[PDB]
Amino acid sequence: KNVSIIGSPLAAGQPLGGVQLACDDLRKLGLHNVIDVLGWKYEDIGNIDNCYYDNIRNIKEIGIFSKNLFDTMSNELRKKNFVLNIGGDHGVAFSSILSSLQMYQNLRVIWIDAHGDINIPETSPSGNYHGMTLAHTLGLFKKKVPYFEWSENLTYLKPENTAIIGIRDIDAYEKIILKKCNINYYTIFDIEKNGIYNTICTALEKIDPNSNCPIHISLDIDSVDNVFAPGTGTVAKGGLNYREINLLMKILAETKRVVSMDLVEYNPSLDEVDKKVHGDSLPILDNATKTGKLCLELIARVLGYDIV
Amino acid sequence: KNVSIIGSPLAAGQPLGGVQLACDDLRKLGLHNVIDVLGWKYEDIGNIDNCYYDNIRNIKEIGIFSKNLFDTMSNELRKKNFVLNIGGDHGVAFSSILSSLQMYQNLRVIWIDAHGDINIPETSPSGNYHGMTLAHTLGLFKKKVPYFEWSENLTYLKPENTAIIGIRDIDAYEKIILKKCNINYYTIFDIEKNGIYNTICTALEKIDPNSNCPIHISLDIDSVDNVFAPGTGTVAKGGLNYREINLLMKILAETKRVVSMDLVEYNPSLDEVDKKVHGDSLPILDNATKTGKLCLELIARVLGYDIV
Amino acid sequence: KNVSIIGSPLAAGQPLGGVQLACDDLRKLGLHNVIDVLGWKYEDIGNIDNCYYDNIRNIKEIGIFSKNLFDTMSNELRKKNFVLNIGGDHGVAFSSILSSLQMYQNLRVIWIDAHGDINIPETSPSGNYHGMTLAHTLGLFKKKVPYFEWSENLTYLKPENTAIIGIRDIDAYEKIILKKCNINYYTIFDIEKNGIYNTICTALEKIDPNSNCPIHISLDIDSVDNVFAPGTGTVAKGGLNYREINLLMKILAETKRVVSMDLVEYNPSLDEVDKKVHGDSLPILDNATKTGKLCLELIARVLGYDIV
Ligand SMILES: N[C@@H](CCCC[B-](O)(O)O)C(=O)O
Ligand SMILES: N[C@@H](CCCC[B-](O)(O)O)C(=O)O
Ligand SMILES: N[C@@H](CCCC[B-](O)(O)O)C(=O)O
Ligand SMILES: [Mn+2]
Ligand SMILES: [Mn+2]
Ligand SMILES: [Mn+2]
Ligand SMILES: [Mn+2]
Ligand SMILES: [Mn+2]
Ligand SMILES: [Mn+2]
Repeated sequence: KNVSIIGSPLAAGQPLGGVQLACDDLRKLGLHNVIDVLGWKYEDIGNIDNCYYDNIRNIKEIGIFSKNLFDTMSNELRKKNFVLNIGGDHGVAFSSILSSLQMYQNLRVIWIDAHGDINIPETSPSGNYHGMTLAHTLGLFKKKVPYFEWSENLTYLKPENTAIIGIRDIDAYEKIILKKCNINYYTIFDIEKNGIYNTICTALEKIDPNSNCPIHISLDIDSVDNVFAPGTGTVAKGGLNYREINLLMKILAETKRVVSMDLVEYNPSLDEVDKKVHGDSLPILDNATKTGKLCLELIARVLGYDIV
Repeated sequence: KNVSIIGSPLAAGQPLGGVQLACDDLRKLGLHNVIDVLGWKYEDIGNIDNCYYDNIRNIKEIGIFSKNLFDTMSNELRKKNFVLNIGGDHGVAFSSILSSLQMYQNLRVIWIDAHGDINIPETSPSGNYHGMTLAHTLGLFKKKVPYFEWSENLTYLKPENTAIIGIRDIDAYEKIILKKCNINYYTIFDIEKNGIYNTICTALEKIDPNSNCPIHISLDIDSVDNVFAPGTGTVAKGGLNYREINLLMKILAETKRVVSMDLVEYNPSLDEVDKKVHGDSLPILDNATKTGKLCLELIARVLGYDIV
Repeated sequence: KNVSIIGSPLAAGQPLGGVQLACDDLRKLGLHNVIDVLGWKYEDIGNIDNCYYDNIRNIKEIGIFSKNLFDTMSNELRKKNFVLNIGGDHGVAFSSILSSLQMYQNLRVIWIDAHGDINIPETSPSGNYHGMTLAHTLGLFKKKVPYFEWSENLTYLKPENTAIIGIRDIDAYEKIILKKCNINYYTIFDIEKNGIYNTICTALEKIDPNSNCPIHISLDIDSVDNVFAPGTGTVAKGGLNYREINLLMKILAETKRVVSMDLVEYNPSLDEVDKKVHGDSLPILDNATKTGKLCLELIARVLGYDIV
C-alpha cells in the first residue's frame, strides 16, 4: 500500500493550456488527505519539469518531456509502489505505459476514453499528439519521431494486450486503424447493450483470461459524460455516467492487480461547481469543482474506497 | 443506397406551429451533407404544399395535405428508394405508413414515441389529430373522416404487425384501446427492466419472427428525454436517453430491412444549444441546436453511421 | 382500497426546517385528488401535533412526538387500511415501523435511502437522530433513550427482515455496523451492476422467500438523484433516476402486500420547478415543484398507477 505520485503537466499534445494545472489542483483539492484516509502511504515525487515525421505539433517539447517522465517513472516502478501518473494531456501515457511495460512485460492496459487516440501522423486531422498516443505506444507509427530516439529500442505495447473502453468519437481513418490492428474495443453502445459491469468483465477475460497479469489503467476523464466531467478539453456526447465510472474503477481495484495508472485531460480552467453536498465525504476541499472532485474520488476507488 | 427526402410541414394535427419549420431547418443544419458523407445518394423532393366525425380539429387541412403526401410518397416508394419523411407533427404518419403498406404488404411498423397516439375521436381529450394518428392508421376509427374519402379503400395497418416503443404518457381511455386492439407495446418501464437492446430485439422477434419483413420506423422525437430533445411540443418525463435512442436506431439500421421512416414533432422554435463539442463530427452546422443535431445524427444511424 | 393519511411534520431529527412543511405541501399539490382518481378512498387524519444516552440532539421533542405518532398510527393500522405516513425527517420511521410491526409481526421493511441511517449515538458524526433511526428501530442502541420509555417493551425490527436499497453515502463506523448486524443492503453499485429490477426482486426473494409477508416501505426521497429530487436536505451524488424510482415503487405495489409506507425528507423550501409538461397528467397542481410532484407520483405508483 505505497503509492508514488508523479505530476506530468505536459500540455503540448494538444492546443490548449489548462491541463498543465491539473496536478497541483488535485493536490490543492486534497489528494494527500484522500490517500492518507484510505490507509495508503505516498511518496510525492513532484512534477516532471520542462525517415522522420514532420507533421506532429509541438513534438520537440513532447519528446523531451517524455524522456524525463520515462526515466522518473521507471525509478518509481522499481520500488514496487503503485505509480499514479497525473497529467497533463494524454500524451503522457506513452512514457507511462512503456516504462511500466519494460518492468511488467505481461502488462495489460485498460484505456478509458471517449476517443481512440489511435491516429497515426498521416491520418491525424489535427496534428495533435494526444490524439495519436495510443497508436504510438502500440508501435503503429511508420516513421521515426523527432526527439523520441531514446525510445526506439523499447518494447512496445501489443493491441491484443489492450482494451479501449467508452469510445464514441472516432475519426474516419481511425476507424480503419482500430479494426486493422486488432485491438479490443468496447464502445458506448456495447456499454449500453451489456452494462458497464459485463463490459469490463468481458474486457478483462479477453486480455487476461487467467487473471494473472499486472494492469495499467490509462484514464482520460473525457470518457465521462459532460454532465459530470465538464472540466476537459475535448467533449463527446453520451459518456459514462457518475455511477458507471465509479463502478468501473471499483471493479478494476478489486482485481488487486493494478500496478500503475494515468489520470489525464482534467482541465481545471474548464471545470464547474455543484457544489458541496453531504455525500462529498472524502477529505476533499468543500465546494471543489466537480471534475476535480470526481478525479479524486476515482483515485480513491482505485485505492479501495467502497460504499460499504 | 438511394434516399428520397420528403418534407411534410403539416402542423394542423396539434395546436402549435414550429414543426412546420422542421424540414427546412434540418436541411439548413446539413441533411444533404450528412447523407453524402455516409455514401448515400439522395433525391430531395422538396416539401408537400398546402356518419362522419365532427370533433377532429383542423381535419380539412389534414385530410387534404394527407392526400398530397400519400400520392407523392407512393411515387417515391415505387423507385425502391429508402424514403425519409420529415414532419411536421405526427399526423403525417397516416399517409406515410399507408402508402408504404400498399407497396409493402408485409410491412412492420416500429412506432417510437412517449405517447400512444392511439386515441379515437370519441376518446380524445384534446381533439388534436396527432394524438389519434396511430389509431387511424390501424383502422380503429368508427366513423368516416371528413376529407379522407380518398383513403377509404386502402388496406390499413394491423396491430399485431406493429410495436410501440418508449411510451410513458397514455390517457385513461387510451390505455383501454391499447390493451383491446392487441398492439405490441413496450413502455419506458419495460425498457428500464430489460434495457433498450433486449426490448427492440424482443419487439422485432414478436412482429417479424422470421426476420424477413420490410420495416417502417415512425420516430416521434419526444420519445427522447427532455434533456437531449427539448425542441418538441409535448414533453414527458423519463424518456429515452442519448445512448438509448442512438443504439435503437443503429439496431434498426442493422436489420437492413428499413424501407421508410418518419421523423416527426421536431420544433426548432422550442430547441436549445449546448453547444458545439468535439464529438459533433458529422457535417452538421457548428453550434446547431441540440434536437436538430440529434435528428440528423439519428438519420445518420439509420443510414449506417456507427462508432467504429 | 382505503388509505389513512398521517402527516408527521417532525423536523427535530436533523438541523433543518422545511420538512415540517412537507405534509401540507403535498396536500396542496393534490394528494387527495391523486388518491381519488386512482379509485382509492382516504381518511386524512391530519398532522401529529407537537444508563441513558446524552448525545442525541433534540431527543425530547423526538421522543414525545414519536409516542404520539405510535399511538395514532396504531389506531389506523387496526382499521386494516393502507397507512401512508408523510414526514417530516426520517426520524418518524421509528414509530411508523414499530407500530406496523406490533400488528404485522412478519413485517418486511424496504428502506429506500442514499444513507444507512444506521449510526448509533456513539458512532454518529452529527448527533442528528434521523441518521440513527434505522439502528434504533433494529434494536441496536446500547443505552436507554430519553423520552422513549414508552417504547422499551416493544418488539424491534430484525436486520434479516430488512433490505436497504440505494445506499451510497455511509459513514466510516456505519460501514462496520452495516456488516456486523447482517442487514441486507443493496448499494447504488449493485443497482448499476444488476439494474433496479433485478435488485428489488433479489431483495424481496431474500427477505420474503415465500412471498407471503406484509411490506412496509420507508422511502427517503434523497435516494433519488439530485436532478429529479432537489428538494431534500442531505444530497448524495449518483442517485436513483426518475425511471428507476418509479419502477421500484411499481414493483413493490405489484406484490399486493404493502400495508404501510413512510415518505420522508421532502423539503419544499429546497425544491425547484421544471416545470409543467404534458406528461404531468395526474391531478397534480400545474407547475408544481418537481420533488413534490415526484412524491405524489410515487405515492400514485404504490396505489397502482401504471403506464398502461
Ligand atoms: N481524434 C481526434 C481527437 C483526439 C482527442 C485526444 B484525447 O482522447 O486525449 O482527448 C484527433 O486525433 O485530433
Ligand atoms: N394523448 C394526448 C397527447 C398526444 C401527443 C401526440 B404526439 O405523440 O405526436 O406528440 C392527446 O391525444 O392529445
Ligand atoms: N450518516 C449521516 C447522514 C444522515 C442522513 C439522514 B437521512 O437518510 O434521513 O437523510 C449522519 O449520521 O449524520
Ligand atoms: Mn485520450
Ligand atoms: Mn479523450
Ligand atoms: Mn407522436
Ligand atoms: Mn409523442
Ligand atoms: Mn433517511
Ligand atoms: Mn437519506
